[PDB]
Amino acid sequence: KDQEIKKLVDQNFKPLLEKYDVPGMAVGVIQNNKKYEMYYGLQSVQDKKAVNSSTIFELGSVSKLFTATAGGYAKNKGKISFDDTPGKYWKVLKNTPIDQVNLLQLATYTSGNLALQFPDEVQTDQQVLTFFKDWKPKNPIGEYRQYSNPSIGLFGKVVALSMNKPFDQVLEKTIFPALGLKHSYVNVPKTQMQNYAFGYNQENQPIRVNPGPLDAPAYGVKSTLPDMLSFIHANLNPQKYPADIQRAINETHQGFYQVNTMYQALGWEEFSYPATLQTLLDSNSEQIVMKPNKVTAISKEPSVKMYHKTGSTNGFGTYVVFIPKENIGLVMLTNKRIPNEERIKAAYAVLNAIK
Ligand SMILES: *[B]([O])([O])C1=[C][C]=C(C(=O)N([C])[C][C])[C]=[C]1
Ligand SMILES: [Cl-]
Repeated sequence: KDQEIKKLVDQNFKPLLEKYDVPGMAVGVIQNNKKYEMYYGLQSVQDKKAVNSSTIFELGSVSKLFTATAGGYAKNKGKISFDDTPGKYWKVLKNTPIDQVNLLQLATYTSGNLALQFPDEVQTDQQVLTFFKDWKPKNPIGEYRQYSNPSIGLFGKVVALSMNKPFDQVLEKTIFPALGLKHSYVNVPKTQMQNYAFGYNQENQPIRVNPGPLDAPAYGVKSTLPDMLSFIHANLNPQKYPADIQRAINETHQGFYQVNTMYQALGWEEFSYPATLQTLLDSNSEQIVMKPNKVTAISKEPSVKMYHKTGSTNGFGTYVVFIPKENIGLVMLTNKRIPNEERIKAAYAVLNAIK
């Protein structure tokens, strides 16, 4: 029965490579602290290099999980409080309208007036500052969730400002080593560029992520399948890790509000387990992802929970999910975007067949 792990992924994930012309895919599964690694296709079409345990993928919005873990690390260490405001750390924002939104509201996209991306005009560091200086409120603060890169991006910058280090160093020198990650980078070094996969757009043209405003805390992490399986293992068994990172992980497993059947935790999206397939798919619907939605208090606190998160760049797709009481998790990494529903459906079929 331990061999069906390899067989179940070939039935549900492998057909997606041909269906959407995906050059490479890496699917990992952890069950009872045992890791399974399945690699498909090529990380580089022109180089005919196959996807392996060293292939580096762009995590996209799954990077937000590491930003949330970084915030939980600073909160437990006393460097921040979720009730603090960004002006306390970014001094030029003090008394500005954005200084009325606390850090927890920035991390959970409830500022009331922040869209999915920065405007196209916002590029340089000065233009990022001018954006949050001129920021005016719209919806009542804390009442409307709108999935936003600027929101959690500012949250990550404040976390970095409270740790007296730039954000990329916070992850690479503190968070990643605390999680046991060996090849996770905000900036991929030259000695690892041969492992950095090419992404592929809808025309199957090789591409990689471009520099952008607050790109690192919003979508700037690149990682490998063994590292992401270690990150899942850390989320499944935080009590096995040192106290500083363990309490950081626990900070990301607490829902703060609901939107229909989705509980918004720190970075992670939380659901009552067992969850229906449509519940997980609804989290990635256009209504939940692109539009504002009024939030409600957590009424039913689920005793048995599950967590997932989709992430995408222009040429990469990502999906991670784990179930603590089943001690099972899955990671999908692809060097071409496939519909979010397809990633969730395939992982839903794999997890339910392994009890
Ligand atoms: B994500 O939720 O994986 C995500 C969506 C969009 C962006 C973005 O702003 N850009 C420009 C990259 C496509 C990042 C992450
Ligand atoms: Cl300042």
